[PDB]
Amino acid sequence: KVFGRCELAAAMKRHGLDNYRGYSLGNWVCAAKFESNFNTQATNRNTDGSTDYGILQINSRWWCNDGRTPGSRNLCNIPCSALLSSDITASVNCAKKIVSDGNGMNAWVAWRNRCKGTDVQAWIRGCRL
Ligand SMILES: [Cl-]
Ligand SMILES: [Cl-]
Ligand SMILES: [Cl-]
Repeated sequence: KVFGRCELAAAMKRHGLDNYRGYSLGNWVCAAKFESNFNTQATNRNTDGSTDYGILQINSRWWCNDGRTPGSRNLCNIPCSALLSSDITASVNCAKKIVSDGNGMNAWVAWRNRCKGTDVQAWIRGCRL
């Protein structure tokens, strides 16, 4: 599913991501924009052989099981395929664990490089929320 911008903002809020660990909704929408362009089915293969999955490009080295990432963990206790669903519940619940891991949203390098320090409120501007 490719979400609309405000549609995704609403879904993220519904699932308790708004201001989670102090990160406003615009931060999460911005991260999703640059990680996946709002496409739940996004996948990308990393140089280390791990893969990133879903709207927030969650990585199989630590967070989910895909059966093809040697030496990896599955800290969210989910198959990576769950992160590709039209229902963002699994991605949100896993993102909550990731952002609580110590480095906040810096875990998403694209958030650090493209969202951090910017006017992230623009991502939810106009949205009925
Ligand atoms: Cl915001
Ligand atoms: Cl594996
Ligand atoms: Cl980047």
